[PDB]
Amino acid sequence: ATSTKKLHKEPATLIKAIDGDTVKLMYKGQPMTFRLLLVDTPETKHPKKGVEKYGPEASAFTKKMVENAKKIEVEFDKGQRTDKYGRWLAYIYADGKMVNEALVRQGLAK
Repeated sequence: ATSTKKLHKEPATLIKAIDGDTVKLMYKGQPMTFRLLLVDTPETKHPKKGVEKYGPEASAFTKKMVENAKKIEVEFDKGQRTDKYGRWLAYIYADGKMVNEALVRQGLAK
């Protein structure tokens, strides 16, 4: 049923986050917005609430780590069913560590 395609690693500099999920990404000189997949909930497992209760981790931290690190690679597939050029899947991370992997590991420092 579910076909697992080979997702390659592509470098893209995230300029700024919008609503935590939909974020802009400078893709090989040509920026594209992206809609992450990791959808979880605050204090619960991973249901519906990609934007956990932290505050900046989304709009303030997302692009922040991208401006602090010179390595922003997105684990996005090269066959993501996008609408136009802004709803691409990905796991933007700076210096190896993903924005979500930043402080969401201990409980997003507020």
